[PDB]
Amino acid sequence: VKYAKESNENKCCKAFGQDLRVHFKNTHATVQAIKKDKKGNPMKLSAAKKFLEDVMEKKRCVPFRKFTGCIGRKAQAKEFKHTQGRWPVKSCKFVLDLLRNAESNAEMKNLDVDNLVIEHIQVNRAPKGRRRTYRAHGRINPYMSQPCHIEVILREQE
RNA sequence: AAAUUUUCAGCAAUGGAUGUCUUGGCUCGCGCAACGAUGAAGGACGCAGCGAACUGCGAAACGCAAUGUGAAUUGCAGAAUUCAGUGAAUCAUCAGAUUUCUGAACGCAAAUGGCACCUUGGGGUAUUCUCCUUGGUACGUCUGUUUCAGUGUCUUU
Repeated sequence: VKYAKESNENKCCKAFGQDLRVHFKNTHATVQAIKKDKKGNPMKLSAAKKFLEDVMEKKRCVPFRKFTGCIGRKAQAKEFKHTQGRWPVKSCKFVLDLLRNAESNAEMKNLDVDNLVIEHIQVNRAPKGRRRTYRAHGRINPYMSQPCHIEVILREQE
């Protein structure tokens, strides 16, 4: 529902997550790992499934580039030339569920599921959730959720 | 050189400004005189075929009678008759009725459907018994009525 991009289609497919109950800043990190390989090329879908299942096992890890403060330094992030990293599990679930739906949309358009490539994943922030936290002295403080919107667009390579 | 930070643009997000609306407000002017012991205003509790509220109404309960208009109401249901009609309507009008429990509130009361007595008509060893049932019994005050009280002023049998 209003994507950011739009292959003349035929050769491309898309999926949208309207308002998921996950952390925005953690989904932002997963999505930046999925988007490209170690070279500048766009990453294959079979690779990004095989990645996100391994991040749930805590064997591969997600590098946190943008939102750093204060994430503990792990050896698995040497993979990305970057000291900080982390295994955001619930974030990997919703992104796997979206790519699962994005491959399902490709199966109607009849193209190779084996040759698919991630053209464009993006996370937007979503409207906030309201809750109450009670402070000493009778003060009341907001506690708030940050759900996010996830676009995915795929296509064939060659 | 990536990454990060900052800047500029494009697309997306977040947010509800600007613009255009408006059965509402505000102000001025002009008419009218109509609450209540024949129970007012206000309160409480109910009532719709399927409603919580808001409007309406009171066990006749989003209404009944009458009159006018003359075919709907509507979210769904049903009713179809109500269709050249002594008649559809969340219609208009409104002169006839209903109008629970309250409240000035009135038998005593009251965080109580509490506690009395009189009374009508009927229901079950009885004039005194219990029961259902109809309507009563507050305060002040005027005119009249009836019954009284006072070695108040007088006659007197």
